[PDB]
Amino acid sequence: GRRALIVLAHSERTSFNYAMKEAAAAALKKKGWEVVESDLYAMNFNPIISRKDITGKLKDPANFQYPAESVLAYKEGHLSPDIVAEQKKLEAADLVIFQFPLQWFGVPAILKGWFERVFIGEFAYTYAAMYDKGPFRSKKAVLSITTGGSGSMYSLQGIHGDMNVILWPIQSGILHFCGFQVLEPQLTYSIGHTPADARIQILEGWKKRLENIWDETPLYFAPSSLFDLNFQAGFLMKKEVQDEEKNKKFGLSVGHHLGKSIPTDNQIKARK
Amino acid sequence: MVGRRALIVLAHSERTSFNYAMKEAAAAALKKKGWEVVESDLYAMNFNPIISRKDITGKLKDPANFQYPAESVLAYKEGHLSPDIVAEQKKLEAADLVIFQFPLQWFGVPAILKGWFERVFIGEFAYTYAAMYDKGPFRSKKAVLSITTGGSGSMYSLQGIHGDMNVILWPIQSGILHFCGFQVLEPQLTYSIGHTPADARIQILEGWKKRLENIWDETPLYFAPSSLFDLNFQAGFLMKKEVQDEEKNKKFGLSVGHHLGKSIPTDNQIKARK
Ligand SMILES: Cc1cc2nc3c(=O)[nH]c(=O)nc-3n(C[C@H](O)[C@H](O)[C@H](O)COP(=O)(O)OP(=O)(O)OC[C@H]3O[C@@H](n4cnc5c(N)ncnc54)[C@H](O)[C@@H]3O)c2cc1C
Ligand SMILES: Cc1cc2nc3c(=O)[nH]c(=O)nc-3n(C[C@H](O)[C@H](O)[C@H](O)COP(=O)(O)OP(=O)(O)OC[C@H]3O[C@@H](n4cnc5c(N)ncnc54)[C@H](O)[C@@H]3O)c2cc1C
Repeated sequence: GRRALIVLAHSERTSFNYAMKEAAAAALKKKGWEVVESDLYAMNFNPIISRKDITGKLKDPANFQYPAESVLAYKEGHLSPDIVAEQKKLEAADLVIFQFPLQWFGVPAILKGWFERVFIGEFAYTYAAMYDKGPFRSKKAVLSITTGGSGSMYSLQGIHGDMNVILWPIQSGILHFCGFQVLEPQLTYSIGHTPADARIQILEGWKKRLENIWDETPLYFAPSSLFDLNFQAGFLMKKEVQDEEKNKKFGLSVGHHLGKSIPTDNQIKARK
Repeated sequence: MVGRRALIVLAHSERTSFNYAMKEAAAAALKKKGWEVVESDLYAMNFNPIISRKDITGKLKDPANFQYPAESVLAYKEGHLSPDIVAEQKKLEAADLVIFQFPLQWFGVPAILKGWFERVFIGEFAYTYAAMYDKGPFRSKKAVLSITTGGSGSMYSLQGIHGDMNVILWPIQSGILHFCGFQVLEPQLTYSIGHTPADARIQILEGWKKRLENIWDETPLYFAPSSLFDLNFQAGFLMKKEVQDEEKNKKFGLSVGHHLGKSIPTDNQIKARK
């Protein structure tokens, strides 16, 4: 009796992105999951943060500050109802799947805005509850991404550079920041040169994976306990941990590379 | 630098914001040195950040299987792009220097600016598969990010909780700007602006204005040149074997994205080297 939310960011029902979403819904239902959807284009979701996101009375309409105002509105219950409806789907969900095409080395604008409007302070993060101590630490998230370019272009030696660096801002900075356990991304390269028969196998592989998704070991991020979590220490790594890491050849993660070598496929493969 | 044109793109809804103050400072300083300055204030324009069919005003090649990249390109060549897009494209064509002023939001650009990239940077106009990176169409132009953050600089140091800022900037500076040919200059990073006392804020504006007086003479950031790579589908756009052999013995990689499994050159995306 577990709940999945699927967030889709593609305008076209004829797209492979849409096929992947449908495959995911079908596979999860068959294993007895409840499945909810946020198909952002079909919903005409508004991706722009603004004053209109607060329906009540602004604390300071002369010097409007979205982070402070949005948080008050969350606590006092005057957030725009489109936001609240999305927040409730998240609260209920155990597993969150994000299905989208890579666009300009990141998430589509409409999905970026969903994060901006929905992941409000106090709901999705606090100063005290970041990263592995975040509110969504009981939940799991996975990115399912399609690219036009081939895998070689995003290898260590490819023209675009390491895919692991491209995913880091999203998987660390958005998902893990709010507490999500992040699973290995589903990467579908060069979808535009892939014939129908192959596409069907890929969907079959996706469906097969989703049968056991909940058992998978997540990606590694540096635990928050390695850091001094307060304003005076500057949220720096503890001195003792610095001393223990001095002599190692590899860094901890893509973002915590510490000037050394980045552990291989830190953002693509779990250590297991 | 007289005779030269700057475009300033702003992504902030509030005229009372420090972001807006930074834009105004930039406009003032550039005009005083005789630049022509054009603005795209995306919130003031109510810019539509969502790609759709309505971006093509003519006839779709294939309405049954709609694919934005193919359709947008045809529309660019045949001249039936939505005119809001074209007006932005014309500002870009004319501009020598592009400044992007925005607050960091979820470790990147605001959605409204992300959409501007998606709607404006159309194939053939801003990139081709033959003209990528340093061979791209905008290779005569310079771009600079000016970013404000809520969190402090320590949080984005090598040992900070959020991790190296260099990694955060890479997808934007390499993947969007340099991909289209821009020479990318050192970013202007303004940390913890909300907890900065007034007198410091004033110095920051003054420093920004002083920098802009000689911005055109600055050395750009280092990205691996395209000439290190076999640019064709059979080679897989991999680095040439000979270049791999020359790099085998070095301790540092080439860039954040081209770290090659080794150490990342210090402040690759924050500081230029000469
Ligand atoms: C603004 C923008 C920026 C971009 N930036 C990048 C970038 O930075 N990097 C990059 O690599 N790419 C980039 N791209 C390319 C983009 O990532 C691809 O267009 C995307 O991955 C394509 O997937 P799709 O779902 O749109 O498939 P489509 O091309 O829309 O569909 C593929 C085919 O699969 C078929 N299909 C659908 N369902 C099934 C099924 N069940 N069985 C069999 N066949 C089926 C469809 O009918 C169609 O023929 C960008 C594109 C845009 C528009
Ligand atoms: C959705 C969202 C996501 C975010 N994600 C992140 C994140 O990932 N990382 C992060 O670090 N931060 C993040 N933030 C915080 C964000 O980066 C800051 O709120 C923003 O950078 C502050 O800039 P501002 O221009 O809005 O500040 P404001 O609060 O508008 O301005 C700061 C101060 O400058 C004063 N000021 C205005 N004009 C002048 C002037 N002319 N001279 C002097 N002082 C002046 C203002 O009155 C105020 O005191 C996020 C915020 C949002 C809304």
